[PDB]
Amino acid sequence: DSVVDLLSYNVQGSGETTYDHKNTFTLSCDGSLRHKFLDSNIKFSHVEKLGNNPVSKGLLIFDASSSWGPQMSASVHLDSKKKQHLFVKEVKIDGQFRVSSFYAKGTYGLSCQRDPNTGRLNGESNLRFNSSYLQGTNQITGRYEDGTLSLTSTSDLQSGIIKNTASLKYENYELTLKSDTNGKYKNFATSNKMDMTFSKQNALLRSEYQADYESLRFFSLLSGSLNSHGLELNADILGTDKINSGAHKATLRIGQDGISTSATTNLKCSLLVLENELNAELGLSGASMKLTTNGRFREHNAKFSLDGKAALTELSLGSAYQAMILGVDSKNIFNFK
Repeated sequence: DSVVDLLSYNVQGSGETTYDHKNTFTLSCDGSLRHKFLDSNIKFSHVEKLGNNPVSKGLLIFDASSSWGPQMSASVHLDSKKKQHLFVKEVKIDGQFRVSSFYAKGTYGLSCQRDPNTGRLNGESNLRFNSSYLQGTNQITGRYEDGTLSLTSTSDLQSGIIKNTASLKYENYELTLKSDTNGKYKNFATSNKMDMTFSKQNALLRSEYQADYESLRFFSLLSGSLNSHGLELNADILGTDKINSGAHKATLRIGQDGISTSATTNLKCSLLVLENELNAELGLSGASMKLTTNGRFREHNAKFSLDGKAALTELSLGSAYQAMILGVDSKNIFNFK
């Protein structure tokens, strides 16, 4: 208490906390701060029925008011009760925020219904957010039924410029996930759809995606299946445009019989075409390698390929190439064992 305003204020708060031996509990926390630039109102009530009827009530009362524009407030309403034997819970949370003109509001709503006799639960979630330059909203539905879960997610991002949806299912001790995301920005028609699967031993990988930018339709395919007996993976990716087309495929098998790799790259550019084939098998009969490459431009042809076998009994590598480039006869052979 002083003649000067800024030197005068109020600061106080009661943090009451008491448990009733009756198996009932109550928590009270009051916050009130009085100052010449800001005015804070804080009050939170928390009470728990620790005897019978396991009810839980939680309420927050908060309001702070700066005397120089900014105004803030948030409310929390926690409601959980055992309706006879149906456990009913509902939560309402809302945080509201402005400064002078900037806006920021996020409202959330959660609903949960459970039947423990049947081991079944119904979870429903609502999310919405708004601001001066940002819009956010998402919904989640969770269905659990006595060991069986069915969860689904739908997300809208910045007014839906990007759309994402995730589907998950876990039944019979085997997991399956599906996940999709798609772009709606500028010239990008990007769309990725991802699914994952799981068995007692096997996990399966399928991944698709298309970029589809301007005139370029680029595609990537990945297929990965695994087991106790090594991996089998194929990566297949295509980049095709108005004229040019990047086409390469790679196949890799990890088997107890040995390793078989097959990476192939074919490129065509108007009057130029390129073809590339490597073929290596790392088996038990000596490593086998086979190569092929014939780059074709206009009429001119270059024809190359190489055979190769490396066995303990014998090593065989025979190289050959021929071409008529600029009409110049050209041929080389290298055979040696």
